[PDB]
Amino acid sequence: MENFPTEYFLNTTVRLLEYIRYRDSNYTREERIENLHYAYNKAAHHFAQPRQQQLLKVDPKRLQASLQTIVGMVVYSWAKVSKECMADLSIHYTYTLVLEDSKDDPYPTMVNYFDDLQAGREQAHPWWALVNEHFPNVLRHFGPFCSLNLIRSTLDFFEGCWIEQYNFGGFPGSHDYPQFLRRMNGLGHCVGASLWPKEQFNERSLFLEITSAIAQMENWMVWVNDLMSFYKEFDDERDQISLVKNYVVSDEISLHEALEKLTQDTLHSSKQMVAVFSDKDPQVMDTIECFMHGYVTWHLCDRRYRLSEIYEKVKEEKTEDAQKFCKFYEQAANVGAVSPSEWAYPPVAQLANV
Amino acid sequence: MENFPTEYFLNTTVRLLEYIRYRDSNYTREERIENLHYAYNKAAHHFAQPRQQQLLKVDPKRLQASLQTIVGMVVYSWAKVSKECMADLSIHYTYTLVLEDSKDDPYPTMVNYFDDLQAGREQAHPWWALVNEHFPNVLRHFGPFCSLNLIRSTLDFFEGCWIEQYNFGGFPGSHDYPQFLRRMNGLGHCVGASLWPKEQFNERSLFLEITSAIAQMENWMVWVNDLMSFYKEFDDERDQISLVKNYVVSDEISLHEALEKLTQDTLHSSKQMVAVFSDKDPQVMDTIECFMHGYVTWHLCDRRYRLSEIYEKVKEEKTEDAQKFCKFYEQAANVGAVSPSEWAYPPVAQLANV
Ligand SMILES: CC(C)=CCC[N@H+](C)[C@H]1CC=C(C)CC1
Ligand SMILES: CC(C)=CCC[N@H+](C)[C@H]1CC=C(C)CC1
Ligand SMILES: [Mg+2]
Ligand SMILES: [Mg+2]
Ligand SMILES: [Mg+2]
Ligand SMILES: [Mg+2]
Repeated sequence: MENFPTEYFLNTTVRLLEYIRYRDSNYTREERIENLHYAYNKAAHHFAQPRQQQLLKVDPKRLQASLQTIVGMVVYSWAKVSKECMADLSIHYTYTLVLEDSKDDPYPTMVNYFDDLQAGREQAHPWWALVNEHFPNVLRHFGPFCSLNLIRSTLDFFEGCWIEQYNFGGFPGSHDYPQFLRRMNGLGHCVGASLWPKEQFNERSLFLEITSAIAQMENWMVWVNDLMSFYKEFDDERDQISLVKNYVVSDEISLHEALEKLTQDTLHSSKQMVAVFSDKDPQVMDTIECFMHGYVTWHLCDRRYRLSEIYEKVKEEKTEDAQKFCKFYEQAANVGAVSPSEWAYPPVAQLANV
Repeated sequence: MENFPTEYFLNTTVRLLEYIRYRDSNYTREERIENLHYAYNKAAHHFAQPRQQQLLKVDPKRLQASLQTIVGMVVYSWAKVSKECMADLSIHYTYTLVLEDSKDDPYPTMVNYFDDLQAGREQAHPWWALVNEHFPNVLRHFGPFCSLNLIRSTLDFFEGCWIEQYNFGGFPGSHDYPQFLRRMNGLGHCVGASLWPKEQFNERSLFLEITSAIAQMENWMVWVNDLMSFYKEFDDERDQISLVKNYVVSDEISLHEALEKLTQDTLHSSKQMVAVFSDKDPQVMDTIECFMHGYVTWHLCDRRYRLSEIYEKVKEEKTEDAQKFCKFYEQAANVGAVSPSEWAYPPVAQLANV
């Protein structure tokens, strides 16, 4: 491509939103804010601890911005979990996001990974040291099966970040590479399994549905991002190994053909997602529907994805899509547009400096 | 039908061995046997230890049969790894095969999985106790990156077996379930990464190729089995939740449509497998080609897959398939057909009983 497929983007987006049934919720801005600040505050105090401040090498400003981007995603998507749950999930997912930062080679620190694990000795890699130490606060909200899923997916993620360091889009013809990588660093099963706290659900009772949820949520969650994230990533010459971009390199297809591959999967996933869970345990479909809608809300609201920019362009345009989009956007805006000043405070740096 | 597409089976298989370039090797029967007995002997002595004999609850006969099925698969596929390597890999993969047996619910034993792991306390589940204890002998043949892969994939496998106990083929319409499950219990990355001992390869030097190998081998390895295993697996009352069978249940398609899907993926995988690695480091393509051919050899040779039965019903036909099928089957049973009496002895029970 040359310029952004604005309209095509609009169409697909609108379609995605319809398929999932993007409608208003009883999750008020007062509530969103209540939770945002709760989660943010617990996390902030956590990342402000000296030990964390030391072992986690991250630019203060990025830790701040990342923590905020995470708390938002969690609060807006795990709408049904408890406040403490959102908090602890926020701390975990902030750790994972921060790891994408380290340029440092894992090799030397991963050499005795298994021996130290089995021995109970703190890991050599500082990230694992902090993360595995904190993990119990996340795992306490879940049952054994879901916990196993969170554990695995996180391990998966670590490897993903490692592979990512090589900035490799796959050898041309290596068709299986792209999705292999996307799943590797997508945290699919972590997200999927983290949607079912043992306080509101029963793994054994809903094993089949939970397992199915994980299986399906994994792809929906990553593809919806790759999709809605396509606008911010379009011109970012720094971001060179994204799913779509790798489809191009590995499958040797046009950036458009690749974008098409994505949209198709995204939609199909959405459809089947609804098809499967609609007539299932109401409490399930609920958590599932809330996550999907919240996930889309957050994407549309976080400046990280600069979607507000495509809002202006098609704002006054009088076509169908352009309008259906703006309506949806405006929808989310009313519940999701919240000035950080209302919840994200004080800054992590400040709590730390004390 | 409740019959068996014997024709498509033969055709697909040929196309398969053709794509992979199924040709003779310099891996003589004397050599195969030398390795078979080496691996078997080390493993046998291992599984005959009192601790192992206790914690691993398996019917002696099955442990015996399984151990033999594993040693064979390894020796015939990891043709380039050292003898000790094949041995240790045999011990690990025998553990994984045996786990498919336990009908026991993992839940209660997995409740403190993470806390015991981080603390260095032996796992509650006896399998993990034995497997994690032994793991170092497997991991010593690899570098940190490949080790991580073996570790993850094995964890993945454990979950797979858990999900398997529910004998669930997926909710109709849950299109992403099948492959999710297949990969979960396929040991894809374990196999893929175990092909590169640090004694013959350099993870850092061949990171890109090794990573790509894992990414591609994962699907080829599982699909080729699902394919060649489509025999002994169908006329069953046990593992009724196979990949193909689940495609049917989840994608709501005919057993034939499902079978064609597999064969399409299997071939394509094969095609690209060759396309990608041919012009790559010769030593790589070599390990890769040997694994593929050996993997097919072993399937054709192990009783477990009863492929000898389709040999007879075609050992005398005209089609360029039933004939071009035995042309290989023959070769297979030439360097691969080996009476257990020549290597698998004494029996594990015997060493144990002493
Ligand atoms: C970057 C964010 C928050 C979301 C985009 C989705 N990603 C596929 C994953 C990236 C790492 C995390 C923490 C969660 C999910
Ligand atoms: C089952 C066997 C031995 C070979 C075919 C491939 N499997 C599907 C894999 C999963 C289970 C193991 C133990 C090994 C590899
Ligand atoms: Mg993206
Ligand atoms: Mg990114
Ligand atoms: Mg099979
Ligand atoms: Mg099986």
